[PDB]
Amino acid sequence: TLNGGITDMLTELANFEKNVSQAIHKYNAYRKAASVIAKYPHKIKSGAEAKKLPGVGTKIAEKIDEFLATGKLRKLEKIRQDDTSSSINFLTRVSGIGPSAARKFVDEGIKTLEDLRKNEDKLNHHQRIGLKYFGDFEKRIPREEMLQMQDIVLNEVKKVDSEYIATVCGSFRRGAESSGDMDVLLTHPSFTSESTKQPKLLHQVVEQLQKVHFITDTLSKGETKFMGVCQLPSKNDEKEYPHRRIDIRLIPKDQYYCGVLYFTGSDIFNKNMRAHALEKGFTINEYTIRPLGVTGVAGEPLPVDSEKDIFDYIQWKYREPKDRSE
DNA sequence: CCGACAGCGCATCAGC
DNA sequence: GCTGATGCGG
DNA sequence: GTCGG
Ligand SMILES: O=c1ccn([C@H]2C[C@H](O)[C@@H](COP(=O)(O)NP(=O)(O)OP(=O)(O)O)O2)c(=O)[nH]1
Ligand SMILES: [Cl-]
Ligand SMILES: [Cl-]
Ligand SMILES: [Cl-]
Ligand SMILES: [Cl-]
Ligand SMILES: [Cl-]
Ligand SMILES: [Mg+2]
Ligand SMILES: [Mg+2]
Ligand code: NA
Ligand code: NA
Repeated sequence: TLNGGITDMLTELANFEKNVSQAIHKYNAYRKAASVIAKYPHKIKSGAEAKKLPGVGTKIAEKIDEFLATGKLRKLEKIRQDDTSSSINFLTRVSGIGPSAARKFVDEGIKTLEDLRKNEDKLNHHQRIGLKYFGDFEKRIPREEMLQMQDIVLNEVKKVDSEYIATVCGSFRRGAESSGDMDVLLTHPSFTSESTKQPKLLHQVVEQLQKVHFITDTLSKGETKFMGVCQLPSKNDEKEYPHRRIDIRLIPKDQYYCGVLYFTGSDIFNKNMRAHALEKGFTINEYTIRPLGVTGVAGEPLPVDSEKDIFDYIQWKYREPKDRSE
C-alpha cells in the first residue's frame, strides 16, 4: 500500500462514475488504473511516472499530480459536498440497491438509512435483507472465521451426499486474510454438461444448511446459483457473530476448472484474462474456453483438465490463485 | 479518430 | 403463461 | 477514461 492515497482516490472516482454518472466504462477505467498502480512496487512521485503504466492516461495523470501536490482532488471535494451524489453513493451500499434504484429513491426523498427503514414497503425482498444486515455486511470476515465457515459447509454438504465437492473460492482461495463474503463452488457427479440426472442438487444443500441454521436468509435462488446470508454459531453467553453474505454456485462436474478459475477471481483478473483471451482468439466463461471463428462466433469447447490448460491456450504463464488478486 | 471495454444467473417488469 | 430487456449481483 | 490499429 505504497500508493494507497492515489488508489483510494481512483476508487472514489470509480464509484462516482458507477453509482452517480452510470458510466460503467469510466468506472472500469478508474478501477484498472487503481489496480495496476496498486501492484506498482514504487511510491509514485509524479503523474508522468504513473502515465508510464498501462491504463493510466493523461486525465488520470493530471489528477495524480493534483493529488500529490495538494493531497486531494477538487473534483472529489465538490462531489463529496453534493447532497444528491452523496446520497446516491451511500444507498448503493445496501445490497440490492444499485445506481438506478439509488437515484430513484433519492428522487422520492428517501436518502438516509433512517428513510430506508421507514419505507421497507418500497423495497423488494433482496433490498429488504440488505437493509436488515447493512451494518453486518459492511464488516470484513477474518480468515479464521472463514475457516470455521468452510468446515461447516464441507461437512454439511458431505452429510447430504458424500459425492458432492464444495470448494471455497473467491478471495479466500486467493489467500486473503479477510473476505467480504464466502463463495462456494459446488459439484456433484449427477450434474454434468451432458446431463442432469438428479434434480434439487443445489436445493438439498441449501436446505441442509438452513436446517442447521447456518443459512439465515435468501437474496436470490435458482437451480445453479444461490445468493444469501449465513452465520457462525456462537457459544453460550458469547456475543453472536455478524451475519455473512454467502454465494453458492453449482457447476457441471466436467467443467470444474473453468468454474474454479472464474470463481477464484479476482473480478478484475477475470476481466483482464478474458479480454486477453479475446485478443488471442478465444472466449472464456465459467463453463468453457472456446475458439473464435473468422465470423467471430464461438466454436466448440476446447478440452480442459486443469486451470493451467486455460492459461496455456491464451499463452499466459500460470498464475497461482494468490497472485490473481488484481 | 473510433470502436472496444467479460460473462452470465436470478428477480422483476413490459408486452403479448 | 411466455419471451425479451433491464437491474443487480458487485 | 484508456487503448490499439
Ligand atoms: O463482477 C464480477 C464479480 C465476481 N466475479 C468472480 C471473481 C470473484 O473472485 C468471484 C467472487 O465474487 P465476489 O464478489 O465475492 N469477490 P471476491 O470473493 O474476489 O472478493 P470479496 O472478498 O469481496 O468477496 O466471482 C466475476 O468474475 N465478476
Ligand atoms: Cl462510460
Ligand atoms: Cl465490471
Ligand atoms: Cl480528495
Ligand atoms: Cl473445465
Ligand atoms: Cl459455454
Ligand atoms: Mg467473495
Ligand atoms: Mg461473492
Ligand atoms: Na500509461
Ligand atoms: Na448495492
